Amino acid sequence: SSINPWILTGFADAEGSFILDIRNRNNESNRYRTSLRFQITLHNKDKSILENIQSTWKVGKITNSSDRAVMLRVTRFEDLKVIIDHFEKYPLITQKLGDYKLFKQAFSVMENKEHLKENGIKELVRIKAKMNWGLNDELKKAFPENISKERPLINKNIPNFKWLAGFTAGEGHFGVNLKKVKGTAKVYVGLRFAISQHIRDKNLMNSLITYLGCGSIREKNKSEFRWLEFEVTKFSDINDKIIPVFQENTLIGVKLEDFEDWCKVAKLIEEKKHLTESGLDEIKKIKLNMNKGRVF
DNA sequence: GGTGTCTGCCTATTCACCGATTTTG
DNA sequence: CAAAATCGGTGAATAGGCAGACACC
Ligand SMILES: [Ca+2]
Ligand SMILES: [Ca+2]
Repeated sequence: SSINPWILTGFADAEGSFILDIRNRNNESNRYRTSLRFQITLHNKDKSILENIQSTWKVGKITNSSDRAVMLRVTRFEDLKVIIDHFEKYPLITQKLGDYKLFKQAFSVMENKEHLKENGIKELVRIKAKMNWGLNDELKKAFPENISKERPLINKNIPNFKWLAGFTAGEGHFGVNLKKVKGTAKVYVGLRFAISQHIRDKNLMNSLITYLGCGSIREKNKSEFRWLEFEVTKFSDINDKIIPVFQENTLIGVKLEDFEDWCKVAKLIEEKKHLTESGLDEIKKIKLNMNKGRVF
């Protein structure tokens, strides 16, 4: 019930969020309410993860995000110390670290209770401007000053495989590809491991090829949006390098079940039963019940 | 009677996921 | 030939967010 600290950090870099909110109290101008919060949104299927986090930090409350999503939110200021203490001993790796540093800075402003002053609000506004989506339209109208939006870029290395397990449990992918040969009935099995991330962490993505000794970064795109995908398709790399890593460092959530099914198919290929008409039908049945196909 | 804490509810997109074709040893 | 590399997607679980009730200093 108490997830490993480095697995938790890796998952946080994938799903976590450090939020600084600045709003008007009772729709009154020149009177701003400021508050900090940490939150992680997951599908209802992985609500157990959020509860495991809730047992590790002993803070936060889980509520419904939507009809298919729950979210763990830490809104108590005193409880935010638990979050800060954690990420000081197990630091973030992605560009979210920059958000955390800005998050901690706002914490100090609020801890000194300077957020109840004019100059304190002006400081938090400048902090929020570099956090996440930055200042909204209404906030930008209230503070038309040329505030710096940019932040110092984060360039860190993977601390350990325990972090990687948490990060992969969040953004990894274990897929089975049935390359159906056209003009025939024969189908070949290819295993597919993937880790997707925005282009803003390109440096960290490229390090995956070295840290795992395999795979290649694929620059993918949708409309005008772009991201990267670390992909391993060679069975030797998957069976000898990829799989043993996540056998050592266990995954969390429903994706663990996909990995277990993923290894079950790997064993069949390892025994060359994937070429068997019987073994392929078995693979076809396993594939149908993993990932998006999994309904139970 | 102000501020902090909590929750219902929302939107844009960064993901996870997908089948298939072409290249290579 | 079978595997590996490569292509070309896209629905949605995300990653942040908006607004206000209200317990409490
Ligand atoms: Ca992410
Ligand atoms: Ca995820």
